[PDB]
Amino acid sequence: ATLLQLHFAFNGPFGDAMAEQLKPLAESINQEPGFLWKVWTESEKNHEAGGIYLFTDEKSALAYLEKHTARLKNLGVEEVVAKVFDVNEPLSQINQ
Amino acid sequence: ATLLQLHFAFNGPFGDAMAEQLKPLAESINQEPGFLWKVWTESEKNHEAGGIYLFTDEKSALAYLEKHTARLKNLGVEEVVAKVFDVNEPLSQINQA
Repeated sequence: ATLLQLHFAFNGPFGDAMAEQLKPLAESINQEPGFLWKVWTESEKNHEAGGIYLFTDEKSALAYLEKHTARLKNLGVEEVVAKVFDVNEPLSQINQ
Repeated sequence: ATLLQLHFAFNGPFGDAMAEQLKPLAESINQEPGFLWKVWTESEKNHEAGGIYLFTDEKSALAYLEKHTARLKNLGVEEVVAKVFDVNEPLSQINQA
């Protein structure tokens, strides 16, 4: 299983205002191939936002990453800091 | 809830070898204050490793981050790339399913 972790500068709405504006966005992710779960990341004080995605395979993740970067440009996000890793299942199992 | 997102350079064991080797370390983490869960991340190809932790709050997260960054020096991890974020609970649930 691959874990996609990315964040970017963001001035946009935070907290509940963000949950409202980006609700359609969130729902569209559940329709992405190989998508397992995402934890939405945000930081008002540092003007950043992002997310931790978990895909079944690296190919599903890279595909999403490429697409979502293009998409993020419409929110005016010019640079996307991302990292794609493999998940060590045995250890992750121990930690919940 | 706070989310600690971190990773660093790494040559150490990977795959099952890492699972075997670091197993002690994993269960000692379930004992950390404010700790909820962790996803161990690794990339042998790029020689990197790290983890995604979810604590009950900033204080818990930062205290662990200070503790961990120090002991990581023993495995020869000079510097660590970290980020502390707040989680948007509503949206996360739409995608936690």
